[PDB]
Amino acid sequence: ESADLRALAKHLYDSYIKSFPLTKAKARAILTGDKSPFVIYDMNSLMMGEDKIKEVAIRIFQGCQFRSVEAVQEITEYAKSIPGFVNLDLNDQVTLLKYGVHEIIYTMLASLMNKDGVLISEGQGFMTREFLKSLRKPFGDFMEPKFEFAVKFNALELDDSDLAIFIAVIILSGDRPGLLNVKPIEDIQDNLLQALELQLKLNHPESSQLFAKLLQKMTDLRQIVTEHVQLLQVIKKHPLLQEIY
Amino acid sequence: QLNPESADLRALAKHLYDSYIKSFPLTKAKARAILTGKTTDKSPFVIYDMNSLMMGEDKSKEVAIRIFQGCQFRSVEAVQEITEYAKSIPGFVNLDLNDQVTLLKYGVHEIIYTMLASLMNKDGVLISEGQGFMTREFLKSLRKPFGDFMEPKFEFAVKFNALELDDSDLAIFIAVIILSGDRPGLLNVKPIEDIQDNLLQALELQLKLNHPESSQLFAKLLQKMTDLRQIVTEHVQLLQVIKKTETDMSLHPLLQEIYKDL
Ligand SMILES: O=C1NC(=O)[C@H](Cc2ccc3cc(OCc4ccccc4F)ccc3c2)S1
Repeated sequence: ESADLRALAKHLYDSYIKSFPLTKAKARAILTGDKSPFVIYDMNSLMMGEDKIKEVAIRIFQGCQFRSVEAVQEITEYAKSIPGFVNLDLNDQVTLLKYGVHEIIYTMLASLMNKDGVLISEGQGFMTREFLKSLRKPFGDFMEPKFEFAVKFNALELDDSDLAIFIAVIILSGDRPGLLNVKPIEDIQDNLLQALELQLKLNHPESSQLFAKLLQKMTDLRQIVTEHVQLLQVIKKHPLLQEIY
Repeated sequence: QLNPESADLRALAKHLYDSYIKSFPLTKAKARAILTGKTTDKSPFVIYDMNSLMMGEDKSKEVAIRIFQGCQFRSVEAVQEITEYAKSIPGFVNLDLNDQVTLLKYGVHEIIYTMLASLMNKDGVLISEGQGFMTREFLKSLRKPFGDFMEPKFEFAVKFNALELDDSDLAIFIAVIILSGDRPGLLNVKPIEDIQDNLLQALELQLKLNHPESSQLFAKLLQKMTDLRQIVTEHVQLLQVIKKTETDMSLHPLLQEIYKDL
């Protein structure tokens, strides 16, 4: 049984590294300790950051949207490496990605976060939590919930090898609305779940029930996504540019 | 065979099942016996329309409000039963009293909807200790803003019920729900996490022993916690609406305190 499961873990890790330029390993090393990021903590510091790397709040949001569009393509490439995924119904592949990317983006953003701020543009920059919190409403409440989640998620001390499998688990979620053929999606998720469980037992033998703790984080994660979507609708209150986004 | 660690986990499972049976008068076992017709003596009266609802009160508001307040009062009762169960969970009553309150505050509705699934099939739900069965379509026919409030619970139940869990499983799962270290405003997280660790280990073993052919049932069960949270959040949203449109509908203060700043 375990031959396939070790193959799956390694394959997903290799694909994860190929698809995502800034890994957690590289992010934690930047956030702790040889070249340091430019820190954006202030309106004046943001201004210099742009010369180095409408109004301030809007342009940060637009910056976030640009990155998110990039991440959607990274995630999609990654998904296509997950054994079985490309053999699913094409509408189902689109549905899984459509409803999965937000969950994945905030999961992976935790890798770039500590309790005080978030790495930006390939780790070249670091924007503080308090500066993001200071932005005028409704932009000030945009990132805070993601920081609160990240603190709780990061306490699990997952590495890139664990996260590669967890992200795959998220993508293969059989409860997405409008799926045509749930069976093979659940069947693949079952195999990914088995692989994640073994990976956490081998990689973190002294962390009791880490597998269970990790799956429980989906509860807060989906809640975060639902609140975020609602805030995106509130924010909706060059034509080609709006099309891209 | 077994070892001392898994032996302790078995005793914990047995203790929790025992307390569950003592705390909850209507078990899944009894609910399924009523629903599936293991019955000449246990058959429910079925409410599927106004007249059958009238006739059923032989075995003082308008109908939608009366039904909605029925759910409220039943919820109030459930909170009592769940609080009694919680006290049996080893370590729970030794926690900081404020954390006891917080865990119940955030846990009780998730437990209520979990256990409500036991009383449900795709066509309706048992009421009045199993003596009645109200149809899903009758519930969906109630006037705005009440016609939609049970649908999310039925959709969840049908998916939840496909896991085919029994009371012995549920007993440990609901303990896991209560002992969550990620509830907002908890003072001392570590003691709570340590208890949950133990409960998770016990649930995992229980599911392995009770459902040996059911692959990754533990994981799939844990994944359903996200569904529960979504039911709670959506219901709160619906209550806000109901309250504004029906300025004459009351909300029991126990429930109102549970929902306050949730
Ligand atoms: O605003 C609220 N806050 C809460 O805590 C409550 C949550 C809630 C909702 C529905 C329920 C249905 C139940 O059985 C079925 C049932 C019972 C009587 C009448 C009709 C029924 F269909 C049992 C408990 C229930 C609890 S209502």
